[PDB]
Amino acid sequence: MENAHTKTVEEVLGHFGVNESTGLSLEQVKKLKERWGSNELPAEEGKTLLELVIEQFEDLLVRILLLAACISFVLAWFEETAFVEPFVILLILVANAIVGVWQERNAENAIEALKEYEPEMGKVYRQDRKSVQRIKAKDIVPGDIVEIAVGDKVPADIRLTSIKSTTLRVDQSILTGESVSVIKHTDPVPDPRAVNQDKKNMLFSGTNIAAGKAMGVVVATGVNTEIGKIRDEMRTPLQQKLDEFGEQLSKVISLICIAVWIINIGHDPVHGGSWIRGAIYYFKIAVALAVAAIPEGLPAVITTCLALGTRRMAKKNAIVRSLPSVETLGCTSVICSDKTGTLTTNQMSVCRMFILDRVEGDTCSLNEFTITGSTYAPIGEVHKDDKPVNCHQYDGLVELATICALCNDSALDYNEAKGVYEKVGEATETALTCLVEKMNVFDTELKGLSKIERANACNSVIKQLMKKEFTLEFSRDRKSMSVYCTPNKPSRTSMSKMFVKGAPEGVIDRCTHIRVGSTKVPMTSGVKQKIMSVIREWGSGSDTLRCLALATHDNPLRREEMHLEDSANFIKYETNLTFVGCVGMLDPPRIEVASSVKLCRQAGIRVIMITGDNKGTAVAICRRIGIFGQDEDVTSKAFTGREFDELNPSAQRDACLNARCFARVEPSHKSKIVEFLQSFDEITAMTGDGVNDAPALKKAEIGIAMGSGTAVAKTASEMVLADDNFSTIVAAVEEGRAIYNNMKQFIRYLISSNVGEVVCIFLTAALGFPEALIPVQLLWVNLVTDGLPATALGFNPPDLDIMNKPPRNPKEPLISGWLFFRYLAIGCYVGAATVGAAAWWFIAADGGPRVSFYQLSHFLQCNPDFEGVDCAIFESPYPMTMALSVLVTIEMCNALNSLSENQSLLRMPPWENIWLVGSICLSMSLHFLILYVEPLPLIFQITPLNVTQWLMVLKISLPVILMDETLKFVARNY
Ligand SMILES: Nc1ncnc2c1ncn2[C@@H]1O[C@H](COP(=O)(O)OP(=O)(O)CP(=O)(O)O)[C@@H](O)[C@H]1O
Ligand SMILES: [Ca+2]
Ligand SMILES: [Ca+2]
Ligand SMILES: [Mg+2]
Repeated sequence: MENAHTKTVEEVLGHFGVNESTGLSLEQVKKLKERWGSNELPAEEGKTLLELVIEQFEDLLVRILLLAACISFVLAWFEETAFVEPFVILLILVANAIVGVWQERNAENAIEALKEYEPEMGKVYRQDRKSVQRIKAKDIVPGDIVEIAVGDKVPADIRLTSIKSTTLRVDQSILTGESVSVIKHTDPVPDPRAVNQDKKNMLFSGTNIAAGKAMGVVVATGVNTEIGKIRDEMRTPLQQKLDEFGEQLSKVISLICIAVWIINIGHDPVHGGSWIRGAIYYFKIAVALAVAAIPEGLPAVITTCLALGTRRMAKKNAIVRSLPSVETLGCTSVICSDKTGTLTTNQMSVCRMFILDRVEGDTCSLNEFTITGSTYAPIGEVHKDDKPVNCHQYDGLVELATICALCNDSALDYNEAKGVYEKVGEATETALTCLVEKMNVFDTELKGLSKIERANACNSVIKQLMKKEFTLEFSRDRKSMSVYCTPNKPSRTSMSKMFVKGAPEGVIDRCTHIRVGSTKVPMTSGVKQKIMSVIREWGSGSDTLRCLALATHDNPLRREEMHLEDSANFIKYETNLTFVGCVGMLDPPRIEVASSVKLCRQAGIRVIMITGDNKGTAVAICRRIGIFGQDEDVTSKAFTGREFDELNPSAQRDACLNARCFARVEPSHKSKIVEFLQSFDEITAMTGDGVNDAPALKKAEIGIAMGSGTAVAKTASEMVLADDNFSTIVAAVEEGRAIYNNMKQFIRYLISSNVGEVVCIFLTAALGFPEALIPVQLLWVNLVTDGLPATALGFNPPDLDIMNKPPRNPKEPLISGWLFFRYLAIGCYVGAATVGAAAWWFIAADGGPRVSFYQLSHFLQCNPDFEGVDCAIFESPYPMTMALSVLVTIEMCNALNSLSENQSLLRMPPWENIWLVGSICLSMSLHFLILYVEPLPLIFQITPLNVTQWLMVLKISLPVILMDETLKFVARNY
């Protein structure tokens, strides 16, 4: 069937043979799942193996190294060994690129294993249950009645059949781009070619509900769904700080490497007088040194790390849906957080309640009761004085129960697979449903009721006696909700009424009378305080009760007189109200929450609670959690909304740096509160479960949503805790601080090692020593030192003291002033200590000719004063092996100083990072290989080192870690 939106409601239901009330039969489903199918999309596009490889080679620093292997391939085509130059530049570009793809792949496998763990549900009306029940989204088929309410994600494609709120509002941005939400209706839109945005009696799979509650008929599932047809269609702040460093570093290399080509312009004797052949060889060196000095693996490591971070986060059950959100989480200096569903288990049960007992003047006693039942199950009982009572004996309790049943958008739903009761709709409203089951104010025989019909059994006895004509949906500005009811019994002594529940402070202002069991009397000021005081110690008490009031309108307007189009008129219609009673709820803090406030205070992160609840309740939970001490003075650290607006901006910006608790706060104020916290240069993260945290979740630099929370809240946030495990946030912060720490050690290794590679070329030129390396050797120390050894730094373990330092400010220079000195001082030695390897053979070593120092400086001059020395000895391949080995081993040793920033090699030993070992062995193996295997030393121009040379190679290398160890000591001891 096509063009559902042009046909009327009666037409679309008769097409499937369903009625709106009872829904779809068990036979009807299996037939339609045959003709249509499971309501899902198949497999995924994912990534082909080649796309991952190609985006790796798209990068400035990797292109230039490809060219230097084309140059080295063009020149090697005229050599009449030079063919190894391009092959060995290709080698380091392929090692560093292989690790990046493996991490990307087996992390991609991790996010999809987590996202598709918990099965999406959908509320339907089928004939096996007289009540609403939630099934898997996939077993929904074109035909069955679907119910949706605020925060819900639309599970299929639905023709609206009746809105239960006065208006219904939808966020269709995923499918239409519409940033703002939209309204809907049930009448038919006749334009049959109408685009999706003008299909206004329709919902679409994938979109969310911004406000209201409705139900409709499913018209298309699976791939025939409006969003499923389009299935085939289709820079972090550190990376930008790193790319600025990537270009500006190559600038000084180009200079240093053009310099290295001008200094040796005089040398040409060994080339055959051809300055055309003389200057070709050094363009090969300026390229070889440029290749060697360039951090080729810098790009491949950044994305390897963010890939590894998403892997570790999915293992902790956190869906990361925005790649820069883990890095940003490191610099977080304040963590705003919702209360009810986020800091709190969101598992409610009414456990206290009261109606009025008698009112005489300013005096008044009240009947308090206690209800048992921690969970949502409708099993439990009602005590007065710790003994059970029949609630039908107290008239005011009968009314209290009427208001909870009829002013309720929610119901209980028995999950026969799990054997529990779950909430259809919102927690608060469910706790009232579960309460009218425990009260049973009409003495109705629940003897033989299935566990399914036990959930909403007594709710229906009330609903049978009252036709609910309309309902003035709950709005977070008037903090209440109303319902228009008319008794099914004829009208003579019974009339219509409104039934009101909401925040007690605001409801009781609009209460001008009080119901005393079966009678009504005017509201006095002595009774208002009996109530507000009971509310106070309910919320400051041990269970930190969350509580609301309940009132009845005894003379409401008529259905016609009421103007229901502007929501600002709802509060006007709930005004001459009669107080009935209050209920007190239950809501434990999540178990791991308290220990997280302690770990964040310790890491320099302020946590602030933003909530809409009572201030008493709010502060009382900050005392349980530990935001406040059990005896702290919260007089300037905790404000309601109105108390923060009635403030001078001098002492209102004073509050935004000290206060740790903002209560009675609307979705705008949370957004404004984050705004203030940002204007003080603080990276804020916001944690929310519900529809009122959505404006605040976008505003924060990181928004974190709860897994069991609404879809409208997950849609607004960069990370999702599938767990509900609040400790993951702190772990996510530790991971983000761990990634930034690891870029610096990578920098500290490549910068310190490779300045030495340059310092030693600008040294042998200064002393007129014979040149120390040939292109094919610099391209070997390049491959062997700057490749897998450097990339392995991305797996360093966290600093032993990583979560006790405060957050670092992103408005810094990447590299400190001291750090720059530390790079040079080590690499200054590295260049020096490898030139002395060539000098050691030439003078002090027993195996080399003890040539005079004068003679080595002017070795070109050889022969009156340089007499006694053979001439060809100066180009022996002995000093070139002796330096190239010291380089690779010095660089290997200096690769171990990059395990931690200042933790010495004893507190953090080299076996905490196993992979950095495997690379140093592989490169030392590769070096040992071209140094000892049969035909290889000829290509690289090296002599196999004997046994005692290495004891002088080591004797020169190990001092490079003794140097940095003393640099590390001065770092932490200041
Ligand atoms: N269906 C409902 N009907 C009447 N009142 C409701 C209601 N749901 C919530 N309220 C009341 O409105 C007040 C403010 O609503 P809001 O949702 O913003 O805060 P909250 O405490 O309910 C959740 P949070 O801690 O995430 O802010 C609540 O304190 C509650 O007393
Ligand atoms: Ca390099
Ligand atoms: Ca190097
Ligand atoms: Mg909430």
